[PDB]
Amino acid sequence: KLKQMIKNECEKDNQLAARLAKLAGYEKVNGFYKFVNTPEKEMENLGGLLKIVKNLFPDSEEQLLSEYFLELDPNKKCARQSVEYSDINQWDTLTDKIIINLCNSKNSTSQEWGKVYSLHRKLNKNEISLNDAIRESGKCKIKSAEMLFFSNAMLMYAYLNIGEFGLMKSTSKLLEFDDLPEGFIKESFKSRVSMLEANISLNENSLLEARQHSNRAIENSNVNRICFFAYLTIGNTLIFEDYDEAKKAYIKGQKYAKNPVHQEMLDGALCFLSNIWKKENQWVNYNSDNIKYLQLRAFYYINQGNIEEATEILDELSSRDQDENELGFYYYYKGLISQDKTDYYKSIRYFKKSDDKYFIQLPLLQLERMGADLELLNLISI
Amino acid sequence: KLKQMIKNECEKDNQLAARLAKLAGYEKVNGFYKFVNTPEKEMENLGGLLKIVKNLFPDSEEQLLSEYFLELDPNKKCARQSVEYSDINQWDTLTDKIIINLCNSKNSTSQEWGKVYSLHRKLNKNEISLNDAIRESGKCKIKSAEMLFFSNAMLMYAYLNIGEFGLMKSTSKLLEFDDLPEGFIKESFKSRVSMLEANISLNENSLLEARQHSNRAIENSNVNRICFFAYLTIGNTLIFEDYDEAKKAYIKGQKYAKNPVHQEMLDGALCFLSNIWKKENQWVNYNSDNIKYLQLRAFYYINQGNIEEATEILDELSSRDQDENELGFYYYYKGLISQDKTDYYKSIRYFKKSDDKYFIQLPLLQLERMGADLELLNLISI
Repeated sequence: KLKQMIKNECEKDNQLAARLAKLAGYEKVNGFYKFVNTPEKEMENLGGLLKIVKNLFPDSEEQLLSEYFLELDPNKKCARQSVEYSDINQWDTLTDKIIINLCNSKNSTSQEWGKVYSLHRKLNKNEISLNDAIRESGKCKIKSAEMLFFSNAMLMYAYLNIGEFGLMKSTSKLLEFDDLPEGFIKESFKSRVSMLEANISLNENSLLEARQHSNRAIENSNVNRICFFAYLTIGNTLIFEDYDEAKKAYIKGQKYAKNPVHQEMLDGALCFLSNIWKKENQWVNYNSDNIKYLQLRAFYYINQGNIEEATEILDELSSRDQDENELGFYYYYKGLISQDKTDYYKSIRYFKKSDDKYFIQLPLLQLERMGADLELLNLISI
Repeated sequence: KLKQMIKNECEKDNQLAARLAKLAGYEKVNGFYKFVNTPEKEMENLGGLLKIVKNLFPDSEEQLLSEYFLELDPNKKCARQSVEYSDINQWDTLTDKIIINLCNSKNSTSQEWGKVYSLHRKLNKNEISLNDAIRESGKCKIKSAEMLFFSNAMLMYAYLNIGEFGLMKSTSKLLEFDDLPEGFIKESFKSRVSMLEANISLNENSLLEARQHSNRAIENSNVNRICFFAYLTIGNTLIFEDYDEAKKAYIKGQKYAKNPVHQEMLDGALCFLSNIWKKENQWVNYNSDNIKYLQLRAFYYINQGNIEEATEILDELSSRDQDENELGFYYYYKGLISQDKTDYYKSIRYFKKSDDKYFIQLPLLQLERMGADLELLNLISI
């Protein structure tokens, strides 16, 4: 039991027991041990316990909490908190198990949370239509403020998945945080919306706004996923300004990457950065046929003059299903090889079609080096 | 009563009765008369009545039919046809009355039509949110193909009002025209969606597609508003290509401009077109100081050589509340006078802020003749 494991760690270190008891709000370690040893069905709120678990077992919280959450009473608030914490961490297996428990519950609020998060997950897997999710959300007769919030906030992820940034923005304008009571759920939702708006701002080349939202997410959250994508976003906002500061933010994201997917995203960010600034690149991915990491490897080859290998990778990519943004990068690299302006023109057209107001400067800058009118280039960028 | 009015026109002219019988789809005049003598409560299908009324009393069509539609049996097909005809003509009062009659009907299909059109009108009046309309449409028990079509098509209007052209597109991908039988309803829906698709094509600056959608709408509609705006769209797409073809489209739109607003739009379009191609045409005088009329006045002065009076009009407009698009035109004309590239840059920026991918050609064309790089200018236009 997680309860006894917390006490056993604290009994071996008096200062650790005192600081963790103080973090949970206790002056005496005995009341703290009683709190953490509360039977799972009798737990009232997860917030403090989640703080203790994250402080004590940072590398094993998914497993311990995977066992702990499944013992909560599905009819009560702790289980709903558990589904939100599980989903924000992207613990999909646990999240779906908890969703089943919440749906099979006798309590209407738990059933409502289970149905809304079930719709959220079906949208994540593209197993339901967005309008079908709106209608099904209408059939749930959503009563609680939280779910009234989340049944709308969840739409932002799908709109992001289809690149409908406008409908993201409008959706976020309907989110009234004042309708939410203070506590764990409201802070979690705050971190979510902070990250979403951070990526919205970065996509519009509003760097200060993106940094604001990212920093606020870091300040309100200790969830590894949130902080990882926050430092990833900050570093992304620094790509064309300062190599050392961008790299420093990226590296700050390292301690928050807990799976190889986020690790390869971070390595890819540093690989793109060092390719951009022609710095020492330790992050070339040689064990991937992912479109983006193949693109980054071809970029590295181009910088090192290995044009045949880069052109081989790009030839393989031409038969892959690259989306329009990936095609903007793709024709940027083809232009780096060919030095033909039409490739930079096509790169620009694909960055425009993907509504990317940030990385479109890649070909533009290259057009600027080749002696293009800087005013015309500035008109193209917007 | 509309029945006797038709017979009175045909009473003394057997040839008129024969061509009206042909127009209504009857081989023999006596079938036409039996149709026209049908009591409103006994009407099953509007058939050729709409063509007859439009041909005999085009200038009273709204009034007469308003008394006629309200006497129809709400349980029958001609009532649903009537709600569509009234709404596509934008006879809002009549439309809402028919919607009340359809909702209070005892026929399941009529109730469904009344509910769907009620949601559509609530969306027109901004009395319901888009997601609320999606949900309530989920509650409307929609079974008929037509309404299954219209419940989706009506969303395209709402998405158009918020400038969400992507969702528009996706929504139009869900329309099953094959589920609609031939007849008035399918023709009307085709005109609706064709105009909407024309708006999508204009937003993406797809001129050929815009023209083809406009032609489809023309082929499926005899409503003056739809045909007028379709020909206006065609002429607008032909402005920078062929003077004679654009003018031919506008002139075709002349016969459908029955209210002074449309007529003023068309005269302004012809004047603008002659100004673009620097052809001497005589000014149609209106009693207005609206922004676009004064802008046309300054343009005509610029082309006629009266540069000082054009500067006077532009000085007058500088104190007026010019829109961002209108500011694009404004600084375009100021560029024509000043020959300063900065005026054309401001015009470009205001056309981009107003999301105008078409008339942004005005400063671009001027920058091109001043020796600007053409491909860069093409990149500015997208």
